[PDB]
Amino acid sequence: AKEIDVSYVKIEEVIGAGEFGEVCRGRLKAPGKKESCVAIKTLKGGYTERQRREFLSEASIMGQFEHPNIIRLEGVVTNSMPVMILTEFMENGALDSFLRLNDGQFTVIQLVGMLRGIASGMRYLAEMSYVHRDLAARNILVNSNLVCKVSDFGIPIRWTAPEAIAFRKFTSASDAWSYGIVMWEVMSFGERPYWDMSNQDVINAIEQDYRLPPPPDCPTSLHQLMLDCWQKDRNARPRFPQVVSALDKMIRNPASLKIVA
Ligand SMILES: CCN1CCC(Nc2ccc3c(c2)/C(=C(\c2ccccc2)c2nc4cc(OC)ccc4[nH]2)C(=O)N3)CC1
Repeated sequence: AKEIDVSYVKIEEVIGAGEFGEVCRGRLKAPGKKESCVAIKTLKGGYTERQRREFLSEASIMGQFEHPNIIRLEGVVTNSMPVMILTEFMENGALDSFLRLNDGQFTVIQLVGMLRGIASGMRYLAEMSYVHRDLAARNILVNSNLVCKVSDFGIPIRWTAPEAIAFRKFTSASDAWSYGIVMWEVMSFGERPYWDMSNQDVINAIEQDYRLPPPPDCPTSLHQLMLDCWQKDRNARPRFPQVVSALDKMIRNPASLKIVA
């Protein structure tokens, strides 16, 4: 629905590499509108015709959404080559590597505001009956004001709920499990979940009631919220409306974030 003329894009600088090509920063400018900043995903010569429709599957599903915590589709370039998806440019890049860079350097309140934006984007996706399946801190992007936005549209054992591993039943409740792992990643400044362990070590521990402990300095009520998301029984996990309001309660009552083991 958003076919964009190729003379309207100036590619400026490579900034990353997604699974099927380079990712660049750039400028978009169409007649009658302001110039804006965009990220540009490309797919260069040499690919199948179902590989092309899977690249562009990202843009079709992404053009469905409109929410301040979901990355925006500016448009596509298909009628020519190279093929392109244009999205919103995100100054502080991926969330896990942004926090490792900034380790120990943001307040609990700021970290909670990140998690509340991600939960809000999750709450909106669940309301539209879209199940993400790949929620992880590496698929959340951060802009100049620290606003967090879910990307990656279109299995990661340690982010995935038990019943989704065993039976391939992927729901919003299994996304809630993945969300609790994102809480842990955020509160541990981008440490890798289950550090040392292998995928089968992780699965064996979970089935045997092991759960990631609180990160150093982590409020007790954030950890409980993680443990609520990690219940074996998928129907006892909080849904995302409940998650966002638990976090809102923390932000209005910041004396509850001072208490720790
Ligand atoms: C498998 C992981 N997923 C994560 C999201 C990727 N898609 C995507 C959509 C829109 C984007 C970026 C990346 C984006 C990036 C970025 C590019 C590639 C990987 C991860 C992030 C970006 N990286 C940056 C690094 C920077 O230096 C620290 C500054 C701004 C950056 N923006 C950016 O600004 N806007 C597809 C791959």
